[PDB]
Amino acid sequence: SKLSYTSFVQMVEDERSVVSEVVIRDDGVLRVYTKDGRVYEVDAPWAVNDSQLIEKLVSKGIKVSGER
Amino acid sequence: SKLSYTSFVQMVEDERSVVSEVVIRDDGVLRVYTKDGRVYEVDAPWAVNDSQLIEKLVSKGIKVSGER
Amino acid sequence: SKLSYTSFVQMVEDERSVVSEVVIRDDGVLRVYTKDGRVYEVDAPWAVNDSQLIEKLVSKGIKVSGE
Amino acid sequence: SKLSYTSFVQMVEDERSVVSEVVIRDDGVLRVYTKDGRVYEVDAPWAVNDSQLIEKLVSKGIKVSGE
Amino acid sequence: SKLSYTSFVQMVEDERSVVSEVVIRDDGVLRVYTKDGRVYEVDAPWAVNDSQLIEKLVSKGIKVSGER
Amino acid sequence: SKLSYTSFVQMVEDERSVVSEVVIRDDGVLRVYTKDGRVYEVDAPWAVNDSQLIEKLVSKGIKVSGER
Repeated sequence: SKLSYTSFVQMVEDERSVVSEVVIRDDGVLRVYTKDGRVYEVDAPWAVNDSQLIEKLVSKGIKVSGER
Repeated sequence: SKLSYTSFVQMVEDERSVVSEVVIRDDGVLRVYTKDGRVYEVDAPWAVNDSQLIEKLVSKGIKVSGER
Repeated sequence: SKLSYTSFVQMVEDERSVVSEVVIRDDGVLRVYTKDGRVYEVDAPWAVNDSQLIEKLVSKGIKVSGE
Repeated sequence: SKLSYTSFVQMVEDERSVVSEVVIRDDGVLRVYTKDGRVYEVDAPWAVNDSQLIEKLVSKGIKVSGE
Repeated sequence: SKLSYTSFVQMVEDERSVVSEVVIRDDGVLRVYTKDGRVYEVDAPWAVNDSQLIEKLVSKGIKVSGER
Repeated sequence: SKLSYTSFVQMVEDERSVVSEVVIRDDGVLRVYTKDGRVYEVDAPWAVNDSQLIEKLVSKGIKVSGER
């Protein structure tokens, strides 16, 4: 399902965050997996080198995986 | 309607911001929507790299998405 | 053989880290050697030229090199 | 046998956690069982009645109980 | 060496933080070890149940150990 | 000099705070020092539990220490 960048950040920040995995594709799309078994596509080429976002995901224990 | 990046940035940082949505297109054009039903086009191929900008948008709850 | 960036960072941070050595390839695939003799590949282009990661590895006693 | 609170939390967070079960004693010593058959004691009185820790353990599939 | 609570927090927050270990004693004293091989005593009974401080130390990779 | 906890709290939260140091004694007395060379005693056995207070002090760079 298409998911906006804002809504993606909203999901990450949720105190009961449902985000299990973020796959950072080399084409600038993030595939975002939830603990309830959904997957979303976020078109966000700016995110792929955003170290602040990445270490935030990691610190939350969200699985971060590159893809090519 | 045409809008300079310079003006866009101030529209964003304005506490009374009229901005409701920003689409960052891969051709370097930003489509900027306002609360009052206007849409603007901003030519700014550098905007994908303006981390301060995009985090700022999301922090204010503005809908940000990428397009291609 | 594939290892997530998250699990990589956890392994680096571990109080008893099993990480021996990391090679940061220009293509953004890290090769990660562990003390148990295993080797992993971490797809993480954001890690290339990440000074903070490099300093972290060095500070943990992990051997780090590039190409 | 002694395990730091930091290493305990790392083990709980690990993408491939080896933690099977935690017993939160009233005296603030946690007993931590790992899948490799080891048992650790974590001196952490702050963990008693820590709802956030309890929810975290449960969410990671780790068995948690008190006395 | 005696170390104030403020100075302790100062050491934790240092971007090149020299703190390696904090032992939280049941008597309300923190023993604080540095990477350069010093040890400090911080009289701070309020710290021992401060979950915000504790998870902050843990998130930094500082070794946190209870003592009795 | 005698000082109520009520007044102490406002002295702390004051943006023009005169407070330079606070000693939290285990007998429940706070010794409060000001920039102009005054010292006050505050009877407040609950102060060791006022997390908002102590973090506030440290965030403003006030020297906080425990005594016994």
